[PDB]
Amino acid sequence: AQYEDGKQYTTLEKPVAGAPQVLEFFSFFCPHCYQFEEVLHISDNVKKKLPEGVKMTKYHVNFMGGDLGKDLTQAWAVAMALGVEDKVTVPLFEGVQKTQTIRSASDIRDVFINAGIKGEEYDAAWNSFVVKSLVAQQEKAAADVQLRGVPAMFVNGKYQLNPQGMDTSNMDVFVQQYADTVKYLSEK
Repeated sequence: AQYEDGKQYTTLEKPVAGAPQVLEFFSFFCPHCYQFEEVLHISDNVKKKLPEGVKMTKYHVNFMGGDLGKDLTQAWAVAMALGVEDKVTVPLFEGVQKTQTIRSASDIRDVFINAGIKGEEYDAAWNSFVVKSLVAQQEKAAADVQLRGVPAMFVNGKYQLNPQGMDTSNMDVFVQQYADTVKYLSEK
Protein backbone atom coordinates (compact mmCIF):
# COMPACT_ATOMS: atom_id res chain seq x y z
CA ALA A 1 0.00 0.00 0.00
CA GLN A 2 0.95 3.70 -0.07
CA TYR A 3 1.14 4.06 3.73
CA GLU A 4 2.54 0.85 5.24
CA ASP A 5 3.16 0.02 8.88
CA GLY A 6 6.89 -0.10 9.44
CA LYS A 7 7.58 2.38 6.66
CA GLN A 8 6.17 5.95 7.38
CA TYR A 9 4.94 4.90 10.78
CA THR A 10 5.15 2.11 13.29
CA THR A 11 2.45 0.70 15.51
CA LEU A 12 3.04 0.55 19.26
CA GLU A 13 2.89 -3.13 20.30
CA LYS A 14 1.69 -1.74 23.64
CA PRO A 15 -1.01 0.91 22.88
CA VAL A 16 -1.57 3.80 25.28
CA ALA A 17 -5.15 4.33 26.43
CA GLY A 18 -6.46 7.88 26.74
CA ALA A 19 -3.49 9.49 24.95
CA PRO A 20 -3.75 12.91 23.22
CA GLN A 21 -4.85 12.76 19.58
CA VAL A 22 -1.59 14.17 18.19
CA LEU A 23 1.32 14.24 20.61
CA GLU A 24 4.75 15.64 19.73
CA PHE A 25 7.83 15.39 21.99
CA PHE A 26 10.91 17.59 21.82
CA SER A 27 13.84 18.99 23.72
CA PHE A 28 15.32 22.48 23.45
CA PHE A 29 18.71 20.66 23.44
CA CYS A 30 17.77 18.47 20.50
CA PRO A 31 19.44 19.54 17.20
CA HIS A 32 16.87 17.82 14.96
CA CYS A 33 14.09 19.38 17.08
CA TYR A 34 15.56 22.80 16.27
CA GLN A 35 15.38 21.90 12.56
CA PHE A 36 11.81 20.60 13.00
CA GLU A 37 10.57 23.71 14.68
CA GLU A 38 12.72 26.53 13.36
CA VAL A 39 13.49 25.45 9.78
CA LEU A 40 10.86 22.83 8.80
CA HIS A 41 7.95 24.11 10.98
CA ILE A 42 6.61 20.56 11.36
CA SER A 43 4.17 21.29 14.20
CA ASP A 44 2.63 24.09 12.20
CA ASN A 45 2.25 22.25 8.89
CA VAL A 46 0.80 19.23 10.67
CA LYS A 47 -1.75 21.54 12.33
CA LYS A 48 -2.83 23.13 9.08
CA LYS A 49 -3.77 19.68 7.79
CA LEU A 50 -5.37 18.06 10.81
CA PRO A 51 -9.09 17.31 10.37
CA GLU A 52 -11.54 19.35 12.46
CA GLY A 53 -11.81 18.48 16.16
CA VAL A 54 -8.37 16.94 16.63
CA LYS A 55 -6.10 18.99 18.89
CA MET A 56 -2.32 19.10 19.04
CA THR A 57 -0.26 18.61 22.17
CA LYS A 58 3.49 19.24 22.46
CA TYR A 59 5.63 18.15 25.42
CA HIS A 60 9.24 18.74 26.49
CA VAL A 61 11.43 15.88 27.72
CA ASN A 62 13.96 15.35 30.51
CA PHE A 63 16.47 12.93 29.03
CA MET A 64 18.61 15.55 27.28
CA GLY A 65 20.73 18.28 28.85
CA GLY A 66 20.80 17.06 32.44
CA ASP A 67 19.79 19.57 35.09
CA LEU A 68 19.04 22.32 32.59
CA GLY A 69 16.98 19.82 30.63
CA LYS A 70 14.59 19.37 33.60
CA ASP A 71 14.45 23.13 34.13
CA LEU A 72 13.38 23.43 30.53
CA THR A 73 10.57 20.88 31.03
CA GLN A 74 9.35 22.98 33.95
CA ALA A 75 9.65 26.20 31.86
CA TRP A 76 7.69 24.57 29.07
CA ALA A 77 5.02 23.72 31.68
CA VAL A 78 5.03 27.46 32.58
CA ALA A 79 4.80 28.27 28.87
CA MET A 80 1.72 26.01 28.53
CA ALA A 81 0.06 27.29 31.70
CA LEU A 82 0.40 30.93 30.65
CA GLY A 83 -0.31 30.16 26.99
CA VAL A 84 2.86 31.84 25.77
CA GLU A 85 4.35 28.95 23.75
CA ASP A 86 4.50 30.93 20.50
CA LYS A 87 6.45 33.68 22.26
CA VAL A 88 9.16 31.63 23.92
CA THR A 89 9.75 28.68 21.59
CA VAL A 90 12.06 30.59 19.23
CA PRO A 91 14.15 32.41 21.87
CA LEU A 92 14.51 29.21 23.95
CA PHE A 93 15.74 27.20 20.94
CA GLU A 94 18.10 29.99 19.88
CA GLY A 95 19.21 30.63 23.45
CA VAL A 96 20.12 26.98 24.01
CA GLN A 97 21.49 26.11 20.52
CA LYS A 98 22.33 29.28 18.55
CA THR A 99 23.71 31.89 20.95
CA GLN A 100 24.20 29.39 23.80
CA THR A 101 23.23 32.08 26.28
CA ILE A 102 20.90 29.82 28.24
CA ARG A 103 22.98 28.14 30.94
CA SER A 104 20.81 28.38 34.06
CA ALA A 105 17.24 28.58 35.31
CA SER A 106 17.75 32.35 35.60
CA ASP A 107 18.76 32.57 31.92
CA ILE A 108 15.58 30.72 30.99
CA ARG A 109 13.59 33.16 33.11
CA ASP A 110 15.24 36.06 31.20
CA VAL A 111 13.75 34.75 27.92
CA PHE A 112 10.21 34.96 29.36
CA ILE A 113 10.90 38.47 30.79
CA ASN A 114 12.29 39.60 27.37
CA ALA A 115 9.07 38.20 25.91
CA GLY A 116 6.90 40.41 28.10
CA ILE A 117 5.87 37.93 30.77
CA LYS A 118 6.05 39.75 34.11
CA GLY A 119 8.56 38.49 36.66
CA GLU A 120 5.94 38.11 39.39
CA GLU A 121 3.80 36.16 36.90
CA TYR A 122 6.59 33.85 35.77
CA ASP A 123 7.75 33.11 39.31
CA ALA A 124 4.23 32.50 40.59
CA ALA A 125 3.64 30.06 37.75
CA TRP A 126 7.07 28.40 38.11
CA ASN A 127 6.32 27.59 41.76
CA SER A 128 2.64 26.65 41.22
CA PHE A 129 1.09 23.22 41.72
CA VAL A 130 -0.73 23.64 38.41
CA VAL A 131 2.71 23.77 36.77
CA LYS A 132 3.87 20.80 38.91
CA SER A 133 1.00 18.72 37.53
CA LEU A 134 1.78 19.86 33.96
CA VAL A 135 5.36 18.70 34.49
CA ALA A 136 3.79 15.45 35.68
CA GLN A 137 1.60 15.20 32.55
CA GLN A 138 4.68 15.61 30.29
CA GLU A 139 6.73 13.03 32.14
CA LYS A 140 3.84 10.48 32.12
CA ALA A 141 3.15 10.82 28.39
CA ALA A 142 6.83 10.21 27.65
CA ALA A 143 6.90 7.27 30.07
CA ASP A 144 3.75 5.76 28.52
CA VAL A 145 5.37 5.41 25.08
CA GLN A 146 8.81 4.15 26.13
CA LEU A 147 10.25 7.43 24.85
CA ARG A 148 14.03 7.36 24.35
CA GLY A 149 14.55 9.83 21.50
CA VAL A 150 13.30 13.10 20.08
CA PRO A 151 11.80 14.52 17.95
CA ALA A 152 8.87 12.11 18.08
CA MET A 153 5.22 12.25 17.16
CA PHE A 154 2.45 9.85 18.18
CA VAL A 155 -1.14 9.63 16.94
CA ASN A 156 -3.91 8.33 19.28
CA GLY A 157 -1.46 6.48 21.49
CA LYS A 158 -1.27 3.84 18.77
CA TYR A 159 1.01 5.06 15.96
CA GLN A 160 4.49 6.57 15.89
CA LEU A 161 5.75 8.64 12.95
CA ASN A 162 8.77 7.25 11.10
CA PRO A 163 10.40 10.15 9.18
CA GLN A 164 13.48 8.07 8.36
CA GLY A 165 11.36 6.47 5.66
CA MET A 166 11.16 9.80 3.75
CA ASP A 167 13.15 11.77 1.14
CA THR A 168 14.83 14.90 2.49
CA SER A 169 16.33 16.21 -0.77
CA ASN A 170 13.63 18.87 -0.75
CA MET A 171 12.67 20.30 2.65
CA ASP A 172 9.14 21.41 1.58
CA VAL A 173 8.21 17.98 0.23
CA PHE A 174 9.36 16.16 3.34
CA VAL A 175 7.25 18.37 5.61
CA GLN A 176 4.05 17.76 3.62
CA GLN A 177 4.63 14.01 3.48
CA TYR A 178 5.04 14.16 7.23
CA ALA A 179 1.89 16.24 7.63
CA ASP A 180 -0.09 14.11 5.16
CA THR A 181 0.99 11.00 7.04
CA VAL A 182 -0.22 12.45 10.34
CA LYS A 183 -3.60 13.24 8.70
CA TYR A 184 -3.81 9.70 7.28
CA LEU A 185 -3.08 8.18 10.71
CA SER A 186 -5.56 10.55 12.29
CA GLU A 187 -8.32 9.31 9.97
CA LYS A 188 -7.48 5.70 10.78
